[PDB]
Amino acid sequence: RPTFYRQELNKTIWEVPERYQNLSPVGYGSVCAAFDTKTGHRVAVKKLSRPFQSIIHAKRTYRELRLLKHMKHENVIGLLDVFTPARSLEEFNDVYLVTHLMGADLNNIVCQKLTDDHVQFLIYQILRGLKYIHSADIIHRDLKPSNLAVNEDCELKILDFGLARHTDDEMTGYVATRWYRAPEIMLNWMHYNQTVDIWSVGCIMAELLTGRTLFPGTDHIDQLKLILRLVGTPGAELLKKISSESARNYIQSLAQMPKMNFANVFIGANPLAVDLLEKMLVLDSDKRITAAQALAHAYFAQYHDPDDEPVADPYDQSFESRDLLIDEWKSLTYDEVISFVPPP
Ligand SMILES: N#CCC(=O)N1CCC(Cc2ccccc2)CC1
Ligand SMILES: [Cl-]
Ligand SMILES: [Cl-]
Ligand SMILES: [Cl-]
Ligand SMILES: [Cl-]
Ligand SMILES: [Cl-]
Ligand SMILES: [Mg+2]
Repeated sequence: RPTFYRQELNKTIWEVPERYQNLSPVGYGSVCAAFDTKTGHRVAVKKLSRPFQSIIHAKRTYRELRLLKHMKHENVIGLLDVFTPARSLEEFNDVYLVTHLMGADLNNIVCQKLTDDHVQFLIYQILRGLKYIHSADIIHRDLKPSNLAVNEDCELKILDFGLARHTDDEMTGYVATRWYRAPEIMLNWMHYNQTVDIWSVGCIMAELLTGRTLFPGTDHIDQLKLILRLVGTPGAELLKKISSESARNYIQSLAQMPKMNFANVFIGANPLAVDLLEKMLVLDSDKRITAAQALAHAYFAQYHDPDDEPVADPYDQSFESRDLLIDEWKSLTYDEVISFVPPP
């Protein structure tokens, strides 16, 4: 057990191992930047807020820790350390998580339009991380520019996985929290799968090429109209797959529209980028290109290396179907904290 020291930082008591120095607030939980004397990295340290205050909150704490312990990929957020000052389960109350310090997201780098070579490299890295995530049967569910960390060398990491249901008010109105969401999940058309993340990549790619949000709807229905104007109204094949009869009825109330010509929307763009966008932004989620397929698309010929695009170890999510008490979720979390093995 390392030696811990205490300090108060913006109305919060922090107790951390001596290896972490020069703590400075940067902003669920509270987050500080620090210097890790063991590895030489600048790191981000997150102290969880009220991790075991309800059943829902205890299960969410366990969910996040299981996920972060599993993700080991250059283009995905990973765990450098996890610790608690408690010396036993009976006194266990706080959880701290440590990862690399990531001070900028895709927004801060990019209302701006990038060169085609930058777009190739950034989207390639998102898809390389997604092939890894999807290989473990994980769905991110909330891909958007603010959830993509980028550094000075244009290197990218995916973070802030969907860990809980978003509130109804969070998704209301003219908000970027909804603009990158696949239509089938935005309107609850059907049981969704990993293809929802590819829709989000297409929205992000279009915005990097044009400098403009692709579907900036003022509400759910205005956004659906923007989407159907570009990709066309559904035919009977897709309508049958929409399980809600009321959502089916609404769609059939709309005047039919053909798919638009994407070369006349993304004027001047690389024709290979135009082709890839057509394969991502397909209304029927069964027919969208997968991450593994997209990495082999000719747009990425300068970066694609099939021997350097790894998959993940399998990931057991059976706990999601389990109903447990607060103290049981808390004891599972304690076990995962003390069994952590740091990376090389
Ligand atoms: N500067 C700044 C922000 C920053 O460095 N990033 C965004 C916030 C996350 C928080 C976090 C920490 C540990 C485990 C999971 C999540 C860290 C990376
Ligand atoms: Cl230490
Ligand atoms: Cl990381
Ligand atoms: Cl504690
Ligand atoms: Cl965003
Ligand atoms: Cl597992
Ligand atoms: Mg975020």
